[PDB]
Amino acid sequence: HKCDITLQEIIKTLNSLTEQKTLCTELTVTDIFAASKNTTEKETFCRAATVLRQFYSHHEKDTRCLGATAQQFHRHKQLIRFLKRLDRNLWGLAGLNSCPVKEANQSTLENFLERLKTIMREKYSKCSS
Repeated sequence: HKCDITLQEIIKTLNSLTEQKTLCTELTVTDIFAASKNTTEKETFCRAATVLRQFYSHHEKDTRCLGATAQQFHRHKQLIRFLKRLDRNLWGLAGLNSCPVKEANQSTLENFLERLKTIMREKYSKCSS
């Protein structure tokens, strides 16, 4: 289970996510990576999933994010769809919902997604030859 292709699903989705920016992607999320890091792999996944669920829940219909143009609206819908897809995969990996996140620091969603991508690529690297 630890080295399941779900890791590839998460990475591919993070790649799609980090290739769009926006007013939306500068809005913030609680920075689970600001911890001094006393945390199981499963607890990290639950944490990341929780904050991302907070984000897409809060901003799916946010007027700052919805967009004026057809293109901006499309990219918003794509962001929300990909955040849900990423979240679905993260919860599947976590096998958990009870993971309080206590961090004060907020980071932009963009910065949080890049950090998560780094962590996930490292996991992938640690799984393969």
